[PDB]
Amino acid sequence: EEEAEQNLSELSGPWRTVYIGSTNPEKIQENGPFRTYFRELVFDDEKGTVDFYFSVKRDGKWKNVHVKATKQDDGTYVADYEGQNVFKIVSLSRTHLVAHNINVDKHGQTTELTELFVKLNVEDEDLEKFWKLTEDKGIDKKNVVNFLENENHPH
Amino acid sequence: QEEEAEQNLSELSGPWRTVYIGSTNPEKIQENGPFRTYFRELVFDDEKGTVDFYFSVKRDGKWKNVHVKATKQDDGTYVADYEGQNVFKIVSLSRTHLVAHNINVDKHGQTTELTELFVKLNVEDEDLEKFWKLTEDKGIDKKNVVNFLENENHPHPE
Ligand SMILES: Nc1cccc2cc3ccccc3cc12
Ligand SMILES: Nc1cccc2cc3ccccc3cc12
Repeated sequence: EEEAEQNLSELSGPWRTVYIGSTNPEKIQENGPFRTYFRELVFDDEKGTVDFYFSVKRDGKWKNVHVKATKQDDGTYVADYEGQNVFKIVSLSRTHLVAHNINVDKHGQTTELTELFVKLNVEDEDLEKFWKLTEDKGIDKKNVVNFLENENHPH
Repeated sequence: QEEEAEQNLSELSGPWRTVYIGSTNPEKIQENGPFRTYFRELVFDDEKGTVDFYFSVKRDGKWKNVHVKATKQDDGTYVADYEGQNVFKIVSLSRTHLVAHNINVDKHGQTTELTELFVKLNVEDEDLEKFWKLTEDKGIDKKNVVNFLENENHPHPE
């Protein structure tokens, strides 16, 4: 029985959107800028940043977007995306993230959003079991597809 | 022989995702292949001894949502019809992962063995409650909350 040492950087990896609520429904409706499907998050303790990778449909077309947020002394984060954003992590653990975001768009309109995100955790022992079974069946490693990275890098 | 196994898999039902799929015949999982399956949901029924698979596959340049029902055998394996006949076994299973072995025989008698690793997206009640309270605190109407786990309009992996 063992578990990796808890580190903020250990939280980095594939994350998925569960729910997003908005004070302004138009922001999360079809073609809304905040109807975001998360792919990956990267936390950097040293730099005090969080890199967001997500997908959003715009003009009937899916787009991959990257946003870097920077931490402030008070602990909140600021990011530039469809206006200015100040977001706050309300709850965070190895498997979930609950956040509150305040957005002020290019017209001075303020929208507040809430979101619940979950992390996809792949444990070492499970990967080992998969590879052993795969080698037992005489399957060459080049004949294995990584579906998770495909989902993390869509088009 | 061996003795019966107490089967309580019902609680493992929910959203699941494909991590890796291996195959003895690469054609079956290459792009446009029948087993290049992106899982979405699994539902286990301990009373009927079945498992419902819900996944997406791209065929001839078009995305398809597929539903397959598998039935458990006395042997402990499950059988299901999909692009031929399939007999699969759960080699390792927990609240977070599933490692399985599947044997498929297509319409031409060709045998293909596949291995797979799937992961569950677990949403805890404690975290859901935190989200709902926060959402209520900010005066957001339940109608103004979008569910991204079970949504029709989603990005394409390829
Ligand atoms: N700061 C941000 C930048 C880009 C997208 C965001 C999407 C969010 C969704 C729910 C809650 C907070 C969010 C913050 C975001
Ligand atoms: N029963 C099934 C139906 C449809 C696709 C499957 C893809 C699989 C991939 C690896 C291991 C087992 C699998 C079973 C499958």
